[PDB]
This record gives sequence, C-alpha cells and structure tokens, in this order.
Amino acid sequence: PLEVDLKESGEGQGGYAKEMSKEFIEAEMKLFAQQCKEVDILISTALIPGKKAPILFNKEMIESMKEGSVVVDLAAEAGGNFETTKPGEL
Amino acid sequence: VKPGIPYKQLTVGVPKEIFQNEKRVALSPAGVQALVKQGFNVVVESGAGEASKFSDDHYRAAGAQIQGAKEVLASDLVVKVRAPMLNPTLGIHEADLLKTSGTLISFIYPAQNPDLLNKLSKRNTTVLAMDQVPRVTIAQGYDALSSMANIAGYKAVVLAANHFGRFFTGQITAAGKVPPAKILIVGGGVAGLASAGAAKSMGAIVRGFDTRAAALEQFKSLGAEPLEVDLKESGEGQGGYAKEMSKEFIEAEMKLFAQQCKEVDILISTALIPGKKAPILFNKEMIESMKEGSVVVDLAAEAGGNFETTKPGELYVHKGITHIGYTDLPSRMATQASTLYSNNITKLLKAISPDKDNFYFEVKDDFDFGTMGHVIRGTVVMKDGQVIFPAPTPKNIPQGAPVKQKTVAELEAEKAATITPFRKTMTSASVYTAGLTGILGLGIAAPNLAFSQMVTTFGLAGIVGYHTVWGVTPALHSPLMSVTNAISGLTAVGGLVLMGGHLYPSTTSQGLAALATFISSVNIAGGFLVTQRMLDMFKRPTDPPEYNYLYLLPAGTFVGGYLASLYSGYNIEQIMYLGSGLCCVGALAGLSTQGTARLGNALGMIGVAGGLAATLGGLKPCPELLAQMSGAMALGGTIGLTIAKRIQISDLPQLVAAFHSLVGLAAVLTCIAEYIIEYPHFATDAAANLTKIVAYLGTYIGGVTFSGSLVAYGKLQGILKSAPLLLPGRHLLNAGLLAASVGGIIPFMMDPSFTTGITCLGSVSALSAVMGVTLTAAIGGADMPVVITVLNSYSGWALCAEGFLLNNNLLTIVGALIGSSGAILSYIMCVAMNRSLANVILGGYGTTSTAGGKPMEISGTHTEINLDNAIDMIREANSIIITPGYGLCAAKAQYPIADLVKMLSEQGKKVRFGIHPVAGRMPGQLNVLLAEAGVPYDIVLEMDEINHDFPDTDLVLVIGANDTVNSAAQEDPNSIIAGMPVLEVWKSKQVIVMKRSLGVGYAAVDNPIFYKPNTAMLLGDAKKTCDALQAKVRESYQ
Ligand SMILES: CCCCCCCCCCCCCCCCCC(=O)OC[C@H](COP(=O)([O-])OCC[N+](C)(C)C)OC(=O)CCCCCCCCCCCCCCCCC
Ligand SMILES: CCCCCCCCCCCCCCCCCC(=O)OC[C@H](COP(=O)([O-])OCC[N+](C)(C)C)OC(=O)CCCCCCCCCCCCCCCCC
Ligand SMILES: NC(=O)c1ccc[n+]([C@@H]2O[C@H](COP(=O)([O-])OP(=O)(O)OC[C@H]3O[C@@H](n4cnc5c(N)ncnc54)[C@H](OP(=O)(O)O)[C@@H]3O)[C@@H](O)[C@H]2O)c1
Ligand SMILES: NC(=O)c1ccc[n+]([C@@H]2O[C@H](COP(=O)([O-])OP(=O)(O)OC[C@H]3O[C@@H](n4cnc5c(N)ncnc54)[C@H](O)[C@@H]3O)[C@@H](O)[C@H]2O)c1
Ligand SMILES: CCCCCCCCCCCC
Ligand SMILES: CCCCCCCCCCCC
Repeated sequence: PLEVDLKESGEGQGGYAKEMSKEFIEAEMKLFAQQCKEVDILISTALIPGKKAPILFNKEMIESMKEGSVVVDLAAEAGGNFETTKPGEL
Repeated sequence: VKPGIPYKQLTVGVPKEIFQNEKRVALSPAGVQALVKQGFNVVVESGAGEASKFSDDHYRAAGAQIQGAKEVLASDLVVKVRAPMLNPTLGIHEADLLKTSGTLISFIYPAQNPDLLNKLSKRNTTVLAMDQVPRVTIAQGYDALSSMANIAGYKAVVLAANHFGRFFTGQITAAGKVPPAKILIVGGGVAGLASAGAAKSMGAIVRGFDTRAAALEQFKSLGAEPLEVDLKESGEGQGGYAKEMSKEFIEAEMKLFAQQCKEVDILISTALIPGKKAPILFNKEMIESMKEGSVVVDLAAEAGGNFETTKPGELYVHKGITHIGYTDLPSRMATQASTLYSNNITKLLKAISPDKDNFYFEVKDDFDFGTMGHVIRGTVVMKDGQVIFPAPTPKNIPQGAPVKQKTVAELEAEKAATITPFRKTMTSASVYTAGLTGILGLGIAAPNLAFSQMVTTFGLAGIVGYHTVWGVTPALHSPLMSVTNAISGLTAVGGLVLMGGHLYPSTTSQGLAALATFISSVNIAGGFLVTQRMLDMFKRPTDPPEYNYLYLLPAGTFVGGYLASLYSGYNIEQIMYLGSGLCCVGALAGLSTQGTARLGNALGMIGVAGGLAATLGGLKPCPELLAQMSGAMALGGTIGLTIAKRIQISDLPQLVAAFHSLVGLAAVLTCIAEYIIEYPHFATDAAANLTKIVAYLGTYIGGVTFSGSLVAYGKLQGILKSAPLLLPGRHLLNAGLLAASVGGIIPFMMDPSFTTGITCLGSVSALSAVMGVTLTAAIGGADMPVVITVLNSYSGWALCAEGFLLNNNLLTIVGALIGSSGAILSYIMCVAMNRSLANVILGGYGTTSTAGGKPMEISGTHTEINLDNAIDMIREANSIIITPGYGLCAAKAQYPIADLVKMLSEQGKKVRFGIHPVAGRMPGQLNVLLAEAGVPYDIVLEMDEINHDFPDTDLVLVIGANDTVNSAAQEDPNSIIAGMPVLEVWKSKQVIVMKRSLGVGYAAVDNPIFYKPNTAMLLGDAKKTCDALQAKVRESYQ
C-alpha cells in the first residue's frame, strides 16, 4: 500500500469515492511521477461516480517509462485516466 | 609465449537478422558491458535491438560503437541468433560478407544444412554451434535450447489464456461456483515443466504425462497429476532421452489421451524424439470430441507435429477448438529471449578461454567425459574450413553410474531395524526388574525409619528435579548453571550444625566446620551476584518497568514469620526446610520463560535465607558462638561479592569451575568432621554403619569434585596446556585407583578403631583427588565443558551425601535438584554432538556413528572475495542468518556484530541469529555474550528452531564456526563427526565464511562447504572485518 503526504478523507457519502482537491491531485501525480520510472505494468481503475474519470498521468509522465512497458486503462469509456488514450484500440 | 591472440586486437559483432519476423537480438547491453569488461571491442549494427526493445543509446552507454551493416559481419567474432542466409537487401549471401579467419556463434543445425557448411568451408572459417553443446553438468549455464524451451513453455501458457474464454483459478463468490480449468501437458522436458509451473501457479490443475520414469516424478514434485498407462514397458532413450516406442504402446497411449481428451480444456503437446519427427498422438476424431471453445497448443510444430490438424503458424478456429501452432514462439518474448541468449553466449565465451588478454580454446579429441574438452569438441562443428561435425564418443562414462553412498541416517536405519521387537521389551523389562530389585536392596539395608523417609523424599525430589530442568529455556542454560552454584552453597547448613565452642573454635572438628561455612558463604554470595548480573543483560530496553523489590514482601514475612514464632515457643524447622526446598524448586522453575527469570533468582534467595535461618535458629547458639557463625558467613559473603562483581562474562566458565571445588572441599570437610564428632557413639548405635558408608561416599565425591574442578580451572584459564596429556598405562592405573577406593571400605568396616577409620578417610580423600586429576587431565581443552557439567552433578550428589548423613531434608531436596540439572545438561551436550560419556571421558576416536576408516576426499577449489563484494552481497540480500562460534567471542567481535544487526534491522531486513548447542565453552554461553553485546533475545534462535528456515534465506554469515556447519556430518559415514547435528548453511543462497586461513578446526580435517560454489571465503581476523563491515554500512547509508 502506497501513501501520500496529505491527510484528506477520500470517502464521500458512502462506500463510493468523491472528487479530490487540486492540491491532493497534484501530490498524487507527484507520487505517480516518482514511481512511474520504476514499474513495468500499470493498471488504472479510477472511476468517480457522478462525472468523468480523473486525469492522473500526463503525456510526459508516461513517456518516462522503460522502452516496452504496457499501460492498461480500464476507465476508457468514462473518459480515461490518461491524456494519451485512444478509447478503443491498441 | 601464450598461444592466443589478445583481447584488444579482436572485435565481436552483432548483426541484425534478415530472417522473416525475427525479433530477438544476439547480445543485450548487459552482455555488452561484459566482453568489454573482458577485453573485446564491440560493434553493433544500427537497427539491431528495436524489435527486442533495446535502443542504440544503451549500446553506446555500454561501451560499444554503433556502425553499419557490411563492417559488422567483417569482424573477428560474429555473434548471431540463427544461421546466415540470403540477404535480399544487399543481394549477396551473408557468408560471403564474413572475413577470412573469422568466428561464428550461431544455431547452425549441421545435420540439416550441408550447403551452409559448404559456403562456410569455402571461406575458411571456424564455426561454433550453440545447438551442439552436450547436456552435461558443467555446461548447463550455457544451454540455449533449454532457455528457448523455458520461454516457449511460458509463452504457450500465456497464449493459452487470452484465447481461452474462462478463468483458470475459479472462485467461490456469492454469485455462483465457477470450476477451475483443466490442462493436460503431453511430455515434460523443459517446456513441459515450464508450462506445468506456469499453469499451476496461475490457478488451474495439471494432469500431465511423459514416457520417461523421471519426468513423472518431476511432475509430482511440481504438483501435477502423473498419468499411467496399462501397457507397462520400459522408457527407452539411452543417455536420458526418448526413443520411438512400440505400436501397441502408441495405440494404448492414444486410448488414454482419447479418454482424457473429452474432459480437459487446454491441451499443450510437447512430445519430441531426437533425430525423428514428433509422434502423431492425436487424431481428428480424437480432437473434435473436445468441448467447444477449447485451446490446443502444439509446441512441436517445427519438427512435424503431434496432431493430424496443425497448420504450422496459423490460428484457424476449426469448429470451436482453437489450434495454436506457432513455430517461432520465443520470438514473441524477444526481450527475455535476447537476455537469456546473451547470458548463454557470455557464459560460453567466459568459459572456453578462462584467461586474461588471450583467447585460445584448444580443440582436442582425447574425450574425457564431464570435462570441458568434451564441450569444446562437441560445440565446434568447423575448424579452418575442415568440417569436424561427427564428434567421436567420450572415453569413460561417469554421471550415470549408480555407486552413490547412502547418507548417515540411512545407515542408522539398518541399526534401528535390526533390533527385534522381542529384545526391546526384554531389555525394558530387564531395566525395570533391576530398578525394583535395587529398591528392595535399599530396603533390606535400612537401619531405621529415618533412612526410609529420606530415601522417599530423595526419590521424589529427584523426579521433581528431572521434570523442572527440562522445562528451562535453552537460552538460559548458563544462568541455570549459576543458580545451581548459588544454591549449592547450602553446604554451610552442614557446617553450622557441626560448629561449636565460643567466639573461637575449641576442637579440630569445630575448625573444619568453620572452614566449610566460610567457603560455602563464598559460593552463596558469588552465585547470586553473577546470576543477577547475567539476568539483567537479557532485559530489553523496550520492556516495561519491573519492580523486583516487591519480592521483599514474601521474604520479609517468611523468615520474619519464622522468628516471631521462634519468639513464641514453636519449632518450625522441618516445615521451613520444605518451604526452602519449594522456593529453590521455584528458582529453577521460573527460569523457563524469560519473563519469569528474575522471579527465579528471588525465590532462590528466599529459599537460601530461609534454610540458613532455620538451621541457625534450631540450634539456639550462645551469643559468642553466633558471633563466630555470623563472622564466618560475613567474611565468606564479602569475598564472594567482591569476586562476582569484578569479572567479565567471558571468564564465566572458570568461575563456575572455581565454585564446584569449594563445594567439593566443604563436603570433605563436613564428612571427616562428622566422623570425629560422632566417633564415641558407634558403640551404642544401631545406625553406626550407615553414617560411615555415607561419610565415606561423601568424602570420595567431594575429593573427586575438588581436584577435577581445579584441573578444569587450570586448563580453561590457560595455565595448563590444553592438550590431552596421556599417561602410558592410564586405564590400568584408573582401574587400580577405583579398585583401591572401592576396596578401602572393607578395612573401614570390620574394625571399630579410630586410627583405622581416620586413615581410611584420609586415604579415600587422597585417592579421589588423584583420580580427579588423572581423569581430568586426559580430556582435552575443547570437550572441557563436559567436565564443567559432570562435576556440576557431583557437587549435587555430595549434598545428598551431606543430607543422608545429617538427617536433613533440605540438603537432599537441593542435592537431587542440582544433580539432575548437571546430568541433564551433560546429556544435552553429549547428544548435541554424537559422542557418549564413555567416549568423552575415557577417550575414544570420533563418534558413535562413524564406521571403518578413510573419509572421502575433497573436491574443487574455494571462492575467495574481499570486503567490497561481501558488502555489495549483503546489500542485495533481504534475509540474513548469522551463525556465530567461539571465534567471534575470543576476538571480542560481538559488539560490531550487534551494531551491524541493529543497523540492518533499521532498514527493514530480517536478521536473525542461529545458535548451535555446543558453540562456546559452557552451555548457553553464546546467548549471554550476544545479550551483553546488546542483541534482543527474540532474534536469537536455537539450532532446532532455525534449521528449517535455511532454504528460504538470502544470506548466511558464518563467523568463527567450523564443525557446527560441516556437511560431512550428514553425507560421509567415515568422518570423525559423522552424525553430529549441524547448522545446514549450504542450503541457502550465499554463504560468507570469515576465518584466518584455510586450515582445520578441532577435528574434521577439511570442511566440504568451503569448496562449494555457493560459498565465498572472506579471510582475515574477525574483529577487523566486522569493524570494516560496520564502518561500510555506516558510511554507505548515513
Ligand atoms: C527490606 C525489608 C525486610 C526484608 C527482610 C527479608 C530477609 C532477607 C532476605 C534477603 C534475600 C532477598 C529477598 C528476595 C529478593 C528481593 C528482590 C531482589 O533482590 O531484587 C533484585 C534487586 C534489584 O535488581 P536490579 O535488577 O534492579 O539490578 C540492580 C542491581 N544492584 C542493586 C546491585 C545495582 O537487587 C538487589 O536487591 C541486589 C542484587 C541482588 C543480590 C546480590 C547479593 C546476593 C547475596 C546472597 C543472597 C541472600 C542469601 C541469604 C543470606 C542472608 C541475607 C539476609
Ligand atoms: C549419596 C547419594 C548418592 C546418589 C547418587 C545417585 C546417582 C544418580 C545418577 C543419575 C544419572 C544417570 C544417567 C543415565 C543416563 C542414561 C542416558 C541414556 O539413555 O543413554 C543412551 C543414549 C543413547 O542415545 P540416544 O540419542 O538414543 O538417546 C536415548 C533417546 N531415547 C531414549 C528416546 C531413545 O546415549 C547417549 O545419548 C550418549 C550419552 C549417554 C550419557 C550422557 C550423560 C548421562 C548423565 C551423566 C551425568 C553424571 C552422572 C553422575 C553419577 C553420580 C554417581 C555418584
Ligand atoms: N560448547 C560446549 O559446551 C562444548 C562441549 C564439548 C565440546 N565442545 C566442542 O566445541 C566445538 C565447537 O565447534 P566449532 O566449529 O564452533 O569450533 P572450532 O571448529 O574449534 O572453531 C571455529 C573456527 O573459528 C576460527 N577462529 C578461531 N578464532 C578466531 C578468531 N579470533 N577470529 C576469527 N576466526 C577465528 C578457527 O579457524 P581458523 O583458525 O583456521 O581461522 C576455528 O577453526 C565442538 O566441535 C566440540 O568439540 C563444546
Ligand atoms: N542439468 C540437467 O540435468 C539437464 C539440463 C538440460 C536438459 N536435461 C535433460 O534433457 C532433457 C530436456 O528435455 P527437452 O525438452 O530439452 O527435450 P525434448 O524437446 O526432446 O523433450 C520432449 C519431451 O517429450 C517426451 N516424449 C517423447 N516421446 C513421447 C511420447 N511418445 N509420449 C509422451 N512424451 C514423449 C520426452 O520424454 C521429453 O520429455 C531431459 O531428458 C533432461 O533430463 C538435463
Ligand atoms: C545398590 C543399592 C543397595 C544394595 C544393597 C544390597 C544389600 C545390602 C545389605 C547390607 C546389610 C544389611
Ligand atoms: C551394613 C549396613 C549397610 C547400610 C548402608 C548400605 C548402603 C546405603 C547407601 C544409601 C545411599 C548413600
């Protein structure tokens, strides 16, 4: 289990999540840009009820990976967790 | 001159492949860092590793030089992944682009390509073949076909799924039972076992099959279901391979596969025989009977196929059951294939010329099997154009001859199975009838009722002492030793009741009693201070604050409860003896948890104080004689307190050897004294013979204990030489001394004179002292801790001889409690090695499991490293087990080891200690020295508790131990330590052994784990190297 250095309650009304603050999203993207240079596969399943999926990876954050990585996006219907995802193809 | 051309003038080359849809490359950049470390110059074609996903920047940063396409094949070494062929881009064949005296490293397949060998022979080159390396033991680090078979098996599994439209695992959720998938694997070689592992770990169940008898055991070890066929004929294929089976075996195997084919879901076939096609094992009607949507993978599609329906390279659906039939399967995992093939080529070129700045690889045909000339001649298929492909046979055949020696437990099995069930019951009934007739013999010889009551409390206290000292923790065996030495200072009880007169002694018996009280108070005070000092070093700094002064509350009302009754007209001494005996039992019983260990010192203090108070108040001494008693106990206690405080803990065995002599001497000084004070009463007594038997035996036991412990102290301290001084005739001398000592009780009876009795007492004391010096000086300085414990039992039983004599219950309870402790510690120590007490004391060669002579020889050479590779290999690990010995503590190396373990546990590692039961100069010494260093007791484990954690361990540091880690105890029945339980450190990943020089230990002339490939030597003194490791971990991480 990873961790960020901001203590914000992620829950909303029930078991579902809610929208995060801009500073929390920036700190989470700092964590993901830190550990995006070490992993080989990454699977993003982030999906917030009520609106579209949060963008969590820049187009320059994902090009810093190794030559040959696989990036799977399970939120391609309701937006996506990447600003580089054609929503139906490889 | 060295007959090779140097590394600087040569150049390897990595071309790209013009073969269709080819993706893997010949060398990864990890194989370009190597061979530049070795000395070659590397040139790489521009577009070479993009399909294998290796950019040109990594080849530039590895030391190579990106260059074109014509001047890469024109190199001294040419390294390909497959054979040269027609190049339609340049319009010329690649063999015409090579230089004259080049060298090619490729899959050649010379039995199938004669025109390639013709075109290479016209260019006058030397061609090595990665195909034709034979499958032997020393050439399994470079076996390209096994690597490609492993990758093909994993890729066949991961291509079975993503075309199979159900789960493999199967879960029980609250939405419906889903069953696991069922996968059948025809033929387990490398690809079959890779597929079985990849399918079993993912979740499915495997029911594979092979014709050889070993591959079914490999299937059962991987966890599959080995299938059997009814026609039971031999698995052919001499050399460890498979031939072509008979027709009836094939039509029975196809019946088995047709029965199993209706119910499995994925069928991976890997059947392949050498020099022929793959056998057709599945018909069309056999494979159309599967469930719709099944996946059928064919791994033998290059050499024929195992199916009547396989298009080699397509995925046609064929009424549901999808066929996968790719012929270039490792090319779809080209990164892993390129890395493993680069490792195979690098480990080939590191091995065929193991020399600096020369490159030779002599090709000769003398053909010693197993050696490397076999590998060199079998690999090279062309040398200077003249083809040498049919390799002649190796001369001898090792590696397949069963001559294998059994292990030592397998030789112990025929001893454990040759004892008939009649003789076990016969010797058990013999032991019990001997015990019962000995009880009857003690019954007949009883003069009075007090002897029978005292034998009853002796037997019960012996059983209590037996059960209570197996319960103690093996980490606290030396505080147990110290507690028994403190409680054995109750020979002052025997001194106070024979101590009479006034402020000074009057007669000689009253001076012997004063001497006994003096040295026993030395024992009491010294033992309780060293116990309290040793039990305060196990105290962790994160433990809760304990309040030991609250145990002044029972003591203050026990002896304070005594005197208030003593100032009342009551006599409570026979019950105060029981209470003191129970408190001394609880002193040893509480020393069994590590949370109750400080209770086990306080209860012993309460017991000794209550015993001395009872024997001091049941005499009613006059105020000048009580002053003499208190002065003797105060001076002895003062000397004991000032000795037990200045010592180091590493000098603790000597002090223990210094205590039993003061228990022995006092015992002698009691017994002779009670021969003097009760000599004029032997006329009018019926028990006049019992009190002389017991006096004689107590004098003998004390005289042995005194002199033996004195020689033990002299040989532990360094005064006497630690070599076993052997007299010319020593067994005849010892038997004559024992015969004189036993036969001297016959002049001691049958004569009521005083001069005869006192000269028999003096003679048995002198003969017992001479026997102690004679038996102790023939032992040797390493098994001297036996003499510490055996005499620890004798200093117990002398107390019983002081309790039978004075008619005192507390002395017999305490003496049984100490004798059982010493006997059980010496048993644990004799069974921790594999020697008997007659083997240690009398002197015997080796071990009671050795056999014959000629221990087996040593094989190989030792790997030796320095501080930097050792510290880098510590940093790679994530679970370390340290096995310390006496060399760690003789060099005072436990303090930087404790600081190093603390630093490595601050960084999330798992660093534990493993202790052998006879590592040290005393039972449990090494636990206390690690506790003094500062190590918490929960990461220090015994041998039995850590022994099954060695295969799942990244690193083992062996610091100053040789015999306790020696593998020849488990696999050489002729060894001097054969059968001794040892710390099996060889079963881990890596072992660093730190010692001064490659020599011996105390026995076992050479250690076979030092000459083992998973063991690196780090020579040097332990103090310097441990300080160096501490400084490097400190200065690399902080
Ligand atoms: C004070 C109120 C009245 C009570 C009077 C009762 C009669 C006298 C009984 C004395 C025996 C001890 C009582 C039970 C234990 C008490 C708790 C305790 O000691 O905790 C460890 C406590 C606390 O230990 P610690 O773990 O805090 O370590 C600190 C250690 N020192 C204090 C030395 C720096 O330590 C001590 O009390 C001192 C060290 C242990 C004793 C060392 C000398 C032993 C001498 C022989 C023992 C006595 C034999 C009998 C001879 C006659 C004695 C009068
Ligand atoms: C004034 C009163 C005086 C009273 C004196 C009372 C003396 C009581 C003596 C008690 C000790 C008895 C020892 C029996 C040992 C039996 C062990 C055994 O089973 O061995 C077979 C075993 C066979 O190996 P094993 O590994 O199969 O062990 C047996 C295990 N079971 C039973 C489960 C199968 O031999 C050994 O292990 C080798 C070593 C044996 C000896 C080890 C030391 C024994 C203790 C000696 C201490 C000193 C004695 C002092 C005597 C004093 C006399 C005055
Ligand atoms: N503990 C007991 O209660 C007890 C009882 C009876 C018998 N024993 C005996 O105890 C032995 C224990 O065996 P073991 O393997 O632990 O001991 P070992 O083989 O005698 O010694 C271990 C090795 O440590 C090395 N060493 C010694 N001093 C060193 C130092 N200052 N620095 C670095 N290395 C040092 C020595 O090798 P180099 O000098 O070659 O470098 C020595 O061979 C048993 O074999 C048994 O015979 C013990
Ligand atoms: N270090 C070592 O000991 C080591 C290393 C590498 C290889 N090897 C040996 O080399 C072989 C490795 O296997 P491989 O995959 O490389 O060879 P392979 O490609 O020839 O394997 C084909 C497999 O199919 C089996 N088979 C043949 N005919 C069959 C039939 N009619 N029905 C069912 N199964 C049939 C064979 O027994 C074999 O297991 C083994 O014999 C192994 O012991 C040993
Ligand atoms: C070994 C235990 C004692 C054996 C005693 C045998 C009989 C002695 C008789 C002595 C005269 C009554
Ligand atoms: C002749 C009478 C002998 C009485 C004593 C026999 C031996 C008893 C030994 C008891 C243990 C020390």
